[PDB]
Amino acid sequence: TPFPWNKIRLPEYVIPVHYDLLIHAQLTTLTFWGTTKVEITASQPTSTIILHSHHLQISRATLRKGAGERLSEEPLQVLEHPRQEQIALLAPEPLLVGLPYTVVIHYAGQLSETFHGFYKSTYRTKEGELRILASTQFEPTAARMAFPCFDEPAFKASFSIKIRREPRHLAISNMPLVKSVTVAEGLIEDHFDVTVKMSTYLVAFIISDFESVSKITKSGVKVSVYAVPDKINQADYALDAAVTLLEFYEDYFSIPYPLPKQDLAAIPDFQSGAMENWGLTTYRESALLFDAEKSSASSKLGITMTVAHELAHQWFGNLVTMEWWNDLWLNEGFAKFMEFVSVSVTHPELKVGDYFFGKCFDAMEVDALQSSHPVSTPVENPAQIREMFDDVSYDKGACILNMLREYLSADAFKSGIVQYLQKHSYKNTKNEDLWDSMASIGVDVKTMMNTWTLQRGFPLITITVRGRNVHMKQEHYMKGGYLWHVPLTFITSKSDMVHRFLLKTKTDVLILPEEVEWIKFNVGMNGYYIVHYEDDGWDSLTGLLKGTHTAVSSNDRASLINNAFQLVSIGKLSIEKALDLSLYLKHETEIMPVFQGLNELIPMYKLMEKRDMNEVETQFKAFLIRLLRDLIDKQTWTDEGSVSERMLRSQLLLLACVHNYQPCVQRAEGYFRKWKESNGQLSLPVDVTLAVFAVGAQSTEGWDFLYSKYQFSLSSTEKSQIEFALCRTQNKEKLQWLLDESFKGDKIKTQEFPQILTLIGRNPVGYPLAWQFLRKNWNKLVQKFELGSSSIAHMVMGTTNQFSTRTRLEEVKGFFSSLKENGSQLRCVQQTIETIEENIGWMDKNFDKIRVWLQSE
Ligand SMILES: O=C(Cn1c(=O)sc2ccc(-c3ccccc3)cc21)NC1(C(=O)O)CCCCC1
Ligand SMILES: [Zn+2]
Repeated sequence: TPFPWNKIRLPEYVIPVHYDLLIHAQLTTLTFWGTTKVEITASQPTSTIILHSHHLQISRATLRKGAGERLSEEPLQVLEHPRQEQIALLAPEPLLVGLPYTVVIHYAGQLSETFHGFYKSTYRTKEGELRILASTQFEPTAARMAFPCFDEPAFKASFSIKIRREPRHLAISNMPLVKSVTVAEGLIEDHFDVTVKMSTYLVAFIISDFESVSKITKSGVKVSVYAVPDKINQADYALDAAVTLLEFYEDYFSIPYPLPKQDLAAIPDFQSGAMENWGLTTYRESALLFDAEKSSASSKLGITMTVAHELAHQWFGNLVTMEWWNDLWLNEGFAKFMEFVSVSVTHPELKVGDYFFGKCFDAMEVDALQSSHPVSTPVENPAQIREMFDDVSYDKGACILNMLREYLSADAFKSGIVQYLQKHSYKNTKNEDLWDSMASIGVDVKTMMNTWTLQRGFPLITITVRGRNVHMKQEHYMKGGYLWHVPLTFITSKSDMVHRFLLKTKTDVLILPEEVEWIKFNVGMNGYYIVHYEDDGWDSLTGLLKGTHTAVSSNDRASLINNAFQLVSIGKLSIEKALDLSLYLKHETEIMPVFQGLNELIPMYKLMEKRDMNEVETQFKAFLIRLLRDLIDKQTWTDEGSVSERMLRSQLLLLACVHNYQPCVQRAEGYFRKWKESNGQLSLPVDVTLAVFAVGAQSTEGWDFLYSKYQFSLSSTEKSQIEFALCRTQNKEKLQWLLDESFKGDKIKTQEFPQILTLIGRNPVGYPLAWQFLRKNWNKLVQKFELGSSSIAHMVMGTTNQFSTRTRLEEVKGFFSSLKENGSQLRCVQQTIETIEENIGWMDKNFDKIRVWLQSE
């Protein structure tokens, strides 16, 4: 019998209203069984129900109608279409239109050995015992691997979840536990309250031995953090941050959080950073747990931002959800942007607003290529949907919202998002709904925002000044006809007020009130565009940075560094003039422009490390250390100062040590020796630990000692610092061991494999091993992480995007083309191919220019 449905999307005429999910997981055999009951109505007569199911063995399906004495069951025949991830349920007679029915399905499955679906997670107690837990990760399309369902985000429904478990385990889910009942064969059945109407991807449940801590918000919501017993003492920071951030969002959106509780659970094995399941947010342990003695300043910032992101989704994603994955940015761009809006208020000590523009420069790297996609773009299959969780949806999405908020004003933007969330509560939206809500305040936003969401890329704005006359032009910036409504901003030598000008056309002109010495567009880098200055413009701005760099803000200095190097790539500014501009950094003190200088200069030597360019590579590295020497020498070997001062210290000391700057190497060697001689008991300053460990791991004894401490560590920061240091070894047997062991997952968890593979891909001697490992183990890596996942994208780019020869380019094209349906069409593959093509052209054009410039410098 042929399958009676030939589309990837489900039929629109059978709608669920409520699910009752009964799940029994047997953690000793890894088998699980379920009974799903789904209440549906049909709007057109049909005897066939199509729904999603993947890797579930269906034992029986029945169709119920009526209740009590009028209950009429009818058996259903089951057909499956595994490629479409669907099942078809066939009734002996047609369903009556508009009447309620309940589909009852009994099935079994095996706990996934991946990081998605209903999957197995493990950890070892400090006492040595292996413990097994079971957790969920469904977004985007994995709910169908745990229970059969209408697994598309616009088929919202309420869910009543029941879990049968052993008495030794605890179960938690989206809603509060309302009753626990003893059932047959020594099991306990937990009943959770019914959820509000929501998408299937937000269902969650965890069977574990977790401990918890709790705190109640001003609104009466019970917030808890869950973690393994050995790590619950690390939960207080995230618990306090979650309460503050949930209270912030309730007041900000004027819409209370609707559930009685909110849980934040640290899972021992987790693929992404975190997930926003309504009432049960989940995290990597490194994204939630803070050790006041060993955690880094960057990890404190990261936990705060991750918690802010997941809590923003309770409104942007959960309460209001995109209608389909083509508009995933409505969830992700908003949640990413709301991290900065909220944390700027709740944790002013972190000064997170200063870092926001960095996300925009990240998006511009990918968005300058032809392989970029518009923010809103069509997707159909699960691999294509997973590809939407990328820097375009998250970072470009947040950046265009920041640009829109600055254009409309914060208050008008806030009014628009409140109307949007209120109007579409418990429903789904598309792009046009957001523009309609923003326009309902009091400005047409649709034409402008369609230019930023329906076209890939961004514009280059060119400025030409002749006395008081300021000529403006826009063109698509591309490496290798578009038109936007660009909300320009500028300051000048005579006015530090932020001036605004909306450029809606190819060119325009404005007349300054009086002549100026300089003009600087894109103030604070709040706009998603880059700027070129004709004539003496770049000389004026170079002179400004060299003589009075505090004339513009730290973020404005970072924007000039980024844009100067971006203009070299398209032939608008020579590499010599951009390097001449970078010389001002000898007097720079602030983290954002120093880090932006590193973001532009470091990749140049990473390309050289993989070429026969030893002499120029050494000279370029010596130039970089000489450039930042005074700032490096000023660093104290302590944990003193602001979060920015701590992050700047850590990276400068690590950079100096990696490049053999003897004063820093000698000090790191001394700390490592005393730390090792004290059997690793001694508390080192966290901010110098990366440099200390990276130096210490350069000997066989130091590498072995560092690895010996890894198994006992309960600190996510310390484990990450050890992994980084071990990956800097130049012993290829140890590099291959790190790849083999993290791939296996026993001594180093597989959740660390993508980072370890990229770090070894960036090791000056070990980089060929990482690309070789990815090719050899491709099938197993795809099975573990999934085609289209951000993890696979990061592995592809991490192992190949610093190649710069035609031979390496053909290796990449030839390998990925050979995969056919198992990877040849990945967007990350086209992105890395275009990046290598740019690297080839850039090195061919600029290598000798840099060699000559270094000799003159
Ligand atoms: O090069 C890299 C990694 N990396 C790339 O591969 S491309 C890239 C662009 C920017 C940065 C970066 C921005 C800010 C602060 C600090 C770094 C880093 C980076 N790491 C080191 C190295 O392998 O030589 C080793 C550690 C110290 C830094 C240098
Ligand atoms: Zn998100």
